[PDB]
Amino acid sequence: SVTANIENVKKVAHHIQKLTSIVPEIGIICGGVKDKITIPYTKIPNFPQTSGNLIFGTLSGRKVVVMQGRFHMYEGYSNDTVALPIRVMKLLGVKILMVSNAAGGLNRSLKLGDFVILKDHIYLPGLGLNNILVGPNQEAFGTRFPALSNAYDRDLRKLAVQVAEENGFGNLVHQGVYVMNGGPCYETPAECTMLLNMGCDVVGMSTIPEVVIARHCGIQVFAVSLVTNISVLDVEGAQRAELMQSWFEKIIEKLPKD
Amino acid sequence: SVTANIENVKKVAHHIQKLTSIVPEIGIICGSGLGKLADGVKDKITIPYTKIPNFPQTSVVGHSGNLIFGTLSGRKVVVMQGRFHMYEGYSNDTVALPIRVMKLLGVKILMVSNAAGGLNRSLKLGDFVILKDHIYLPGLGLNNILVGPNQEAFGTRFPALSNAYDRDLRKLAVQVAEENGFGNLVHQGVYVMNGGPCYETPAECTMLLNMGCDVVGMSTIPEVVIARHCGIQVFAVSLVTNISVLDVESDLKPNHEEVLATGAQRAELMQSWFEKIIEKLPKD
Amino acid sequence: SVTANIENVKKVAHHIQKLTSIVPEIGIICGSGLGGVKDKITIPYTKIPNFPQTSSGNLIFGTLSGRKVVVMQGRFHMYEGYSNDTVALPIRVMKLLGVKILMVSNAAGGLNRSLKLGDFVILKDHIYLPGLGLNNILVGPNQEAFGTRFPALSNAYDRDLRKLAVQVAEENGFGNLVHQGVYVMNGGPCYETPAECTMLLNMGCDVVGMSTIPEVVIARHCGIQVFAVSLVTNISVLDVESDLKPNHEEVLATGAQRAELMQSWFEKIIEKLPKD
Ligand SMILES: Nc1nc2c(ncn2[C@@H]2O[C@H](CO)[C@@H](O)[C@H]2O)c(=O)[nH]1
Ligand SMILES: Nc1nc2c(ncn2[C@@H]2O[C@H](CO)[C@@H](O)[C@H]2O)c(=O)[nH]1
Repeated sequence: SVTANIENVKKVAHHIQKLTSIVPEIGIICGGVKDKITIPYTKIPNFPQTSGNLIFGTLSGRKVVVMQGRFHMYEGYSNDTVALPIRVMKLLGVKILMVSNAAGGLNRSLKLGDFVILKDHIYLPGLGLNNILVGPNQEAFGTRFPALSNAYDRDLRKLAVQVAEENGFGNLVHQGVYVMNGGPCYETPAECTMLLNMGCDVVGMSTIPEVVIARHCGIQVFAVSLVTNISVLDVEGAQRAELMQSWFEKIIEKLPKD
Repeated sequence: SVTANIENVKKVAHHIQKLTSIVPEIGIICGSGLGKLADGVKDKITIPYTKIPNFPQTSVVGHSGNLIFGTLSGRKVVVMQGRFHMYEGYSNDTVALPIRVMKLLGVKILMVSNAAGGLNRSLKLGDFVILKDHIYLPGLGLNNILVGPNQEAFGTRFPALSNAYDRDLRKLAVQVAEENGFGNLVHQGVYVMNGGPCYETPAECTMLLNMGCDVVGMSTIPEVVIARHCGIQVFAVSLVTNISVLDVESDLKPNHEEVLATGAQRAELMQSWFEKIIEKLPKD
Repeated sequence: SVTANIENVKKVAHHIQKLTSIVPEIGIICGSGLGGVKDKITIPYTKIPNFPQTSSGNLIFGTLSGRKVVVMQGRFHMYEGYSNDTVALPIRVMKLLGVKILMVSNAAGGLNRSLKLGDFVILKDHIYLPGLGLNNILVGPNQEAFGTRFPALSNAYDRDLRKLAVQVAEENGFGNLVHQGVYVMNGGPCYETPAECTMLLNMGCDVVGMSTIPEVVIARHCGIQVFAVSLVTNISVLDVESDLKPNHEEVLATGAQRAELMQSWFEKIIEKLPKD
């Protein structure tokens, strides 16, 4: 709807900056914060509309902005719509984006409730000409052809694992390749088999577009899938929510800080 | 086009119900090989798409597709004569609307045929590949027919495609084929949709075959998705209208004429098969 | 964007034919490694009504290796947001202008592990990921004046042109740089992730790029013979642990470094094309 260029994103971010003094260093999109300011999307002009909230505050002694209310491609949201919040985070000061999502577990060693830290992704829609970055490149935010090298910051993944390991739930944590199915259908057994064989570990309908935008504008990304279902290969969340929440809090606690 | 939402679909459904007393229990999407089936419907009421306000318009070189009501083996059917292929540029709503209309009309089972290239090397020209599953390549991209606000009136936001190709219908179809002595023509496999309208390159065919795809076509899955989304049971058969070329060195090439020819040649048998499956469908 | 139908294409072709009497038999789409034509007129896209606009881009007519050529300087990439019609029109204009053979280069990532930087990979086939996923440039009403509703893509990359290309490279001392392979299109504009590259490699892809296939599909649709070469402007990184990453500036540098060789090759290829 509203082109996610520097002028429009600057407008939304400037507005939000009147609504709050909190300069978030960490962006959090969830698939508890202290001294919080809850800004409903409805309150934000030219900001995408789900009802969703942008929660600012402090988490493990860090300034965070939480996105409550997500914009999925399968809902029909445009590239710009989905990009805009992430680029706003950029202008607001977000240096690190932490994302959780629900995913089907393709990898046969995954179990319900497992955490699969994304170490890489296969952006099926992206490969198929539905990349969120298709269209004029917004040069203010990033380069025309972003590399997705170390897209899922290895250091953040290392830290997340350590945090999980140190807190006794290291057994739950895997790292894997997330493949995006544009959705909104769940994957057929044939699709899951194909996806597994493509070297995919978990499959979901979200996240990648945000990650691409985040990486495009230089926001480090941390992303974890919660395996909320085990993919069926042949045709013949609430639980782990507070664990994952605790995990995100603890990781943030140990995030480096300027 | 017009949104395949409940209001518009009701309008269309109601328009249709003014034009026929036939409450279809079975919807049939005339793909390759079914042209003759359409013609065999007893006591037809033929409703050109052009006579249905807000119904999607499609033509065969100028001639409007038709909705065909009547019976087939003693069962009330609506035959879609004229499908809306995504490669023609039809919208998700256009493709979805007729299936959702079928839902409101009383369709419980959707039978669809299509023409497909045989990726699976054991397939022969003229084989019937009952779809037991599919790989919705456009769907995996961001071109799933359900992309956009979900029409809650018709189904859930995230439909599972578990048993999309009803195993019981598949079993029945196989049994009917077996009983009638053409079981040997009958296979089951995975259909992968290539948005098209280009036939697959050999590299694409090799890739698709390695993905576990048995047949490849440009249709059907979106209809199936819409069908499943609204709880219509689906039976789908691919007619192997060509053997996919996996080798770039080959001089053989897919051409629609031969596809039509295989459809024409197998149409009688497929009609018979469908008619006989229909007669054995459970209940009434 | 104007529909790439016969009427609109004709109009464009005609306005162009006002600006030049060079009837091109060879269309060249410059990608990496291209960018010599003699007796040339440079027609900026800006001077051509309804012709797509890109940065201006030029339609260059003239003589190359004795043959009438039209060189498309300024390409239309799907990742830029260009429509099918926009990408198709110029190829269809070429067709009307008289083009028989389309020679196209591009920059691509080297997936095939035997590939080296600056290698040439003649496309012998492709995987049109956007095309499989309903983003085929031909989606929409078929333009019957140009081609059939369901084009086959067999011999899409003319085996004879490929043979000639390889022979020309061989005898001109650089056959060692020349491979043939499968090109996969990534809609882009992101470079592939390591997981994507690994998947693409495993799909049987040798090189990956964000271009070419749409034009090739349109060229084949209207019966233009196609020769296409990927310059391996970067070795795809399959390892997520690796520090190595693609870099457009390096991609550009590699292309330019090979441009002269690519030019020579294309020229010597055009040199050996059958003259009727
Ligand atoms: N993709 C693909 N579609 C086919 C093939 N054979 C028949 N078809 C179908 O039949 C028409 C083209 O012949 C299209 O509508 C396709 O859905 C094939 O080999 N590959
Ligand atoms: N998809 C893809 N395109 C590349 C690669 N290297 C060079 N290119 C091409 O060069 C430009 C970006 O470098 C795009 O237009 C691509 O088509 C690569 O590794 N992957």
